[PDB]
Amino acid sequence: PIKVYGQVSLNDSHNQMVVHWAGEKSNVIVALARDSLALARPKSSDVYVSYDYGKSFKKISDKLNFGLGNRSEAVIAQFYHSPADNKRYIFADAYAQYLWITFDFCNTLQGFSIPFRAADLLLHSKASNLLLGFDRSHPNKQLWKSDDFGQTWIMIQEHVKSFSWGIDPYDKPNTIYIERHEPSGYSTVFRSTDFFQSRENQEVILEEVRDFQLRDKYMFATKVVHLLGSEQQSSVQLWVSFGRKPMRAAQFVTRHPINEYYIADASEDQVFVCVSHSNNRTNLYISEAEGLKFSLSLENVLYYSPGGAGSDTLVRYFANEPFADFHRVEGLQGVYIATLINGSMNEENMRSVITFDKGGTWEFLQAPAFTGYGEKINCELSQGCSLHLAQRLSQLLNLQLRRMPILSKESAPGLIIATGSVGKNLASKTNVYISSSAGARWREALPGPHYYTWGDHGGIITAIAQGMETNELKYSTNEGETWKTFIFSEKPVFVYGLLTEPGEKSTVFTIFGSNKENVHSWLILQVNATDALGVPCTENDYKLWSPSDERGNECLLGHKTVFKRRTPHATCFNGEDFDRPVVVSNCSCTREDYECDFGFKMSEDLSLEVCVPDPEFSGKSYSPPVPCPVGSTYRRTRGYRKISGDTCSGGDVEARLEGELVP
Amino acid sequence: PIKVYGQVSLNDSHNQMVVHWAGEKSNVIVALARDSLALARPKSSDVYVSYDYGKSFKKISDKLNFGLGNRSEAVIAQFYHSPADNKRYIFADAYAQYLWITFDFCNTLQGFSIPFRAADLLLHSKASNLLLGFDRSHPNKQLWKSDDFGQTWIMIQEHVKSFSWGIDPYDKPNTIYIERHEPSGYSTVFRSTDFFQSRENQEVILEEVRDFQLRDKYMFATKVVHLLGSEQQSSVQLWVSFGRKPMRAAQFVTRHPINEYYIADASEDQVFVCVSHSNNRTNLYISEAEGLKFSLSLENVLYYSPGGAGSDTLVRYFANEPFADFHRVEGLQGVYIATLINGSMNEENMRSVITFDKGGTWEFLQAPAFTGYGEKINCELSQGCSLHLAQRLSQLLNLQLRRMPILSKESAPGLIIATGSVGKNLASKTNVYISSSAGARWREALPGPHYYTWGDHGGIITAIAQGMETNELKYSTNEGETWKTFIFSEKPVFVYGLLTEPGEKSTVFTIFGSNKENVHSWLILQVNATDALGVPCTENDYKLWSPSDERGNECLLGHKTVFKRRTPHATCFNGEDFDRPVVVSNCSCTREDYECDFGFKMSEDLSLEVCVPDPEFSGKSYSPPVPCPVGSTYRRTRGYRKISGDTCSGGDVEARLEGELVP
Repeated sequence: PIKVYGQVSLNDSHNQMVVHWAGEKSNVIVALARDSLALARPKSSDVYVSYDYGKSFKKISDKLNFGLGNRSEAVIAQFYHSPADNKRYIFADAYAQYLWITFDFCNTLQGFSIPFRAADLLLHSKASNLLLGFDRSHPNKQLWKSDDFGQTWIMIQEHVKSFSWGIDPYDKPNTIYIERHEPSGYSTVFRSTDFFQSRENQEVILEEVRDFQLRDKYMFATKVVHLLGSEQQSSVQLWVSFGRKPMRAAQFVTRHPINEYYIADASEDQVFVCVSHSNNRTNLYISEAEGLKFSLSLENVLYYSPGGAGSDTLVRYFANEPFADFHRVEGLQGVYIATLINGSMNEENMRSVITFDKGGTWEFLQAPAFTGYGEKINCELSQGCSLHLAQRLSQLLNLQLRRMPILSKESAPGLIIATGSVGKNLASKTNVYISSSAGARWREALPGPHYYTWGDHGGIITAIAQGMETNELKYSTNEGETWKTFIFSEKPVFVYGLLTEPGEKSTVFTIFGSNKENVHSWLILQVNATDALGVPCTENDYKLWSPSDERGNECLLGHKTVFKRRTPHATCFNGEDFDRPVVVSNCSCTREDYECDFGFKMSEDLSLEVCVPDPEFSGKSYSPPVPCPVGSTYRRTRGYRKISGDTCSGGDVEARLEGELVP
Repeated sequence: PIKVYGQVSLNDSHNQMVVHWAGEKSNVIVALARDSLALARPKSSDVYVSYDYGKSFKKISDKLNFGLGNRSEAVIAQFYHSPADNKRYIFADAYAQYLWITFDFCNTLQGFSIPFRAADLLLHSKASNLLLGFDRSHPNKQLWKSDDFGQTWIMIQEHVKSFSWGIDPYDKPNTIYIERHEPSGYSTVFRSTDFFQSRENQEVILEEVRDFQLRDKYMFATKVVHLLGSEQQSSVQLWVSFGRKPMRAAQFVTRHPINEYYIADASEDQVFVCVSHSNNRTNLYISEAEGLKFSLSLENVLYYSPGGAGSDTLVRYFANEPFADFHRVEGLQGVYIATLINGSMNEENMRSVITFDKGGTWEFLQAPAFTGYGEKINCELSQGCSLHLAQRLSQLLNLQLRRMPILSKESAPGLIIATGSVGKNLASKTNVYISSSAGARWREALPGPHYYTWGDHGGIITAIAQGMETNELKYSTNEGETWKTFIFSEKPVFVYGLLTEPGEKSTVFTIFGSNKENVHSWLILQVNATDALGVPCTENDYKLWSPSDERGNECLLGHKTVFKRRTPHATCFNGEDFDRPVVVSNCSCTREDYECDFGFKMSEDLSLEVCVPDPEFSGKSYSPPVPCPVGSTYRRTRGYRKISGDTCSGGDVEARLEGELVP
């Protein structure tokens, strides 16, 4: 049912491999087995390329030469891939000021040379020609702007600590935000659309900022205040804006002065800020579309903050290690898996929680109320053993490739393959707890830590056991109900990662493992699994889901959504191409069905959706409780009225917002 | 996957085995491997039994002995199983007057002795005790009745040509019919509710009669009219009854005189005679629920008449070889697969046809189009295509090429597995053509003649290959779209039959092999296939299916029926209990059903299309020459009435427009 069609052997001994899958309709894989980690300067590096979907790999490091007159063998630190063009690549060097380059899938490499050392290059996301370049090691920090993709570099600014491009909608192209060093260690943010050449096309946003950040629609800055300016207590303030309007302030009224701010997730026209290090009590805070109406949402939360350069408050994080255990279920608006804490730096207490409506009600994770292979183990005690999922912090112990994180992708909605344990904490002796209903109902798929992933839009899950030599591939199509097994080799071989092409559609799985001998000998196996799914799907294999709730019904938030997802047991190719919420369900008895009360005029602005009486009434519509609409403990709205036949039930929008009983 | 859990070896050499599967919750199987058949002189016989569904078989012929003082070895010709108690069995002997009985799954066998030779027995169907007997070899044609299940026999009648019991309704219990002999060869018929003991409880149904037959509600008799009574050739006439009313006549008025009549189906208050055999033809004829308005429905059907005793017209036949090629799709009311022929014999003209409404239309069977045996795109025949199916002729027996009949069962409706393709003249030479839509849409599942069957309500099909020795089990779950393969042995073995428990719900399959072809060495395998279906099914995996005709306007016959059956691609246990069409939808007795009758016509304004009486009749429509006298509860109509043989139960338009029994 499952066949292997590629077994490559690489005679290298490097301890790290970065793999890039090039394009959609092209079959090109570029691997770079570099050395050590992001700790010191490498000693060797190799580059392999494949033009038939990883079937065979050919070393291509021989082309990367310093040209005639130099026999030195170069070492490549990183390679960059142009977002707006999959045919263009860039290879840097970690010892000499020199950049390689190609224009057609790494087939032909040129030998261009550059000023400065290639540390960070921010390739433009819509124009392949335009690049930036930075050199952090320089004592006089500089910034360079290339337009020929590597030939000319030019100087555009000096003494720069951070920089970023501009996201398409709310600013003009060629816009570059920049931060600037100051004598007293501070900063200042500048915006321009002409590459810093004229003062007529340069604007200043905010000064003396301690840390700056740009995320889609929002704009965040943190700055120090009095006891540095006038008196009292230095309590860092967070200034947020929206639509690239001038930077307003934010009110966080609490007894304990704040000293830290961490943006967790801030693009739903919403935001979840982990705001504290005050007396070691980090409380999650949510606001709404205004931008500054921040209110408490969850006491504690395990927040990790070593600090910065001695005064840095707001923290920027890469993909290697997060500073906060907080996971948004990707592809869905509202589900969020936090983890509470009561210790200081320990690891045992990891009580997890979950919501389903934008962090309004923080529940506890459910349990399977069953067990694989057939059992009846469980518990509840309303305090006893709720599922406790494994986030990414504390590294557990110095183990090898362990603690796979909560897996969730936009391609297959409502499917969450996590690793956890049932009890009062996380401990050890973990398990894999698949869920196919956006985390509302769990399962007990596989006993023991595994290497899980999925292909074909979550159509076929797969998993390999970690810890010991193994050759068993446990592929499934039931979404964890029944697991088959396939043998991909003849002799057991350590596996250091099960990977597939980013995104989906790709049934072909890739295994990175080192056969039995001096590590390593990076092997690469390509396990096709197309034949295990059967045949084209058909209109009665699909159906319609809509985020299924915990408390109960998928009923809430303001509108609704409805995806077409294949039915659990079916066994048919979801296709390799498609999907959609063809309707957004503009409302089910809600925002977009509401009104006022007739005669009462509506507002001119289209973003309000609110109803007014009429200024021509000279304010005579405010009367004592003589008439019907007011009197005693009367019920208050904003003009809204529920039209007959609108039988809805449950939802954060209607709750705590409409029809308040006030005397 | 699959699991074999039985490899029983039987050290016999007999050439036939008649297996009986006992009970529902009992795991008893009783084999009677016997010799020859169609020889009337058995030489040896053996018996077997298995109380563990077939794990092992214990020979039990040693307990069948003639008692002490007799060393003669008994040979068993047949065994009978009472259809009102699965614990009671009867054996018999073909050389000596002797019977063997039991009362608990063949565990304890008695040795009761009887008069006469146990040729034929007719065990009752609602009372285990009461039982009949017969001995055709006896010159006097003598008849015996037992009411102790083997002990007492007494005398009820003599000179008995044929006999039959009475079906549960339309006549009282123990209401035996009888068809005796005459000095001048005719039969007559007598009905008795008191076992031929008193002349006051004996009734004469009809005199003379060349042949008599009883089928549920109907009752057919073929009478030769006067030998030399009037100056014309004597023509055989058919007399039909209904509700056991006195025998009326029937008119098949045609130019050509008839000479025989063969009932083909009469179990759906309709009859498909196969008459004429009118000197050179056959011509299925159809009638209504009344039974005296027979009308031509298809011509030259293929009907085989080997003859009888020299003057007999109707001969009762066993399941070995039937008289006509005509197959009702079991479980569905309306679908019938005939087979027409132009002139002699021998697969030269075998154009199959099909009907979807009680012998109303006759199509030619649609070809698969995508001839997917080589996974090709070969678009079969054009300008009028035809798929030809095997039938009950199959060039006699003992030949291997079409030695499998059209398979349809009541358990899984709309699933047909037939064998054919070569048909008329064009060479395709046998295949397997599965259909899952009541024969409207065909498929081309497997290439080459096979040994097909299904289990779990049609959930899992399976097939062995006939011909050379093989050990490949090609099971399937998506109704023949994709076939797997399992190996049930280590060396190829010749298989003579792939069998399963009569009915369905049994995933366990049985194979009857004989290892090496050195005489017979009967082998019995037991291939459990429960694990190939995965897990319990669920409400998502069903639908509502109704018989889909070729044109697609599936609303026929004035009423509907919907079955809740699993979807093709789904892979889950189809359950084991309760498939049922809970609703017989009458739709809404519409306008297609109705129409103007004789003497009725359109009104001045079409509009409602009311059937107004024709004024041209001059007011003679109220004449006493009508079959409906006035008085009592009279039939009142406004111009519409329901056509006989149709039953509309549902619809507001139907009410108060058709004939009503007004008191």
